[PDB]
Amino acid sequence: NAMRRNEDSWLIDGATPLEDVMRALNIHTFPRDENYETIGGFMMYMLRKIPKKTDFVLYDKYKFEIIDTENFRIDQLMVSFRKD
Amino acid sequence: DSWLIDGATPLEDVMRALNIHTFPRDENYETIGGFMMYMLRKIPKKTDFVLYDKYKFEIIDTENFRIDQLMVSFRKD
Ligand SMILES: [Ca+2]
Ligand SMILES: [Mg+2]
Repeated sequence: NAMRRNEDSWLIDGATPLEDVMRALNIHTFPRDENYETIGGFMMYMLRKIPKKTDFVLYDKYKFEIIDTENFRIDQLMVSFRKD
Repeated sequence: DSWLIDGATPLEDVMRALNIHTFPRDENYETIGGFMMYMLRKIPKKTDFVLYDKYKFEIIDTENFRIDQLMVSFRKD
């Protein structure tokens, strides 16, 4: 991708519990089945395809972007407000 | 506050975006990742950082022997 506009964002560990992230972002509508315990797990589901850096999921008010993968998981992601 | 940038971003582009008018160069094409590796001297590891002008440049990821992602923030020293 080209250099991104600097807007408010958070850098988050892919292993952060899903519920913890939803709570902190004030998301009240999300999967409650617990099949994907972590934020990166849920992102991988939503992507369907094999994850790679720069891939992103639009969910609620937000864009969740993979910063890096390691050990076949989303290691770090960035969250910002979505712009669509 | 803090800005996430790709290590492969041309050096001159990042410098100008940050309003840094005085910066190190040689005769080779340079990237922000490249400049940081020059300033670090040591082999790059996540969390390693470079202080230059008003800013801290922190390694967020290394991938393929280069600094892949970095975070820019204001320095505090
Ligand atoms: Ca969080
Ligand atoms: Mg890496």
